Amino acid sequence: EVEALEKKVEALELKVQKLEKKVEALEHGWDGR
Amino acid sequence: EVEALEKKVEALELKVQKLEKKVEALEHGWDGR
Amino acid sequence: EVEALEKKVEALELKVQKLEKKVEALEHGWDGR
Repeated sequence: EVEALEKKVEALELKVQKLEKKVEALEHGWDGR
Repeated sequence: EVEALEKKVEALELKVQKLEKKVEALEHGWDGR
Repeated sequence: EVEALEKKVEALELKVQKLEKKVEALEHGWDGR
């Protein structure tokens, strides 16, 4: 279970960091977005 | 603790998937967004 | 490991809640966004 949680948490961390980047681009109008 | 973590992780997974959908719609201008 | 997971999960929860707020603002055009 723990090793399974660890793997899912790290997938979520990647996903969330990609979302933060995309959301900041939308919020700031980076590159016409 | 582990069962508690498992439950919170799965809530985060739902949330993140809904955020990805919304962000992709904003990024692609789906349906006028 | 468990205490480590707990800490990362709670960071993700903060992050996701901030993302939901920002995304809702973009989706609703709150405050010109």
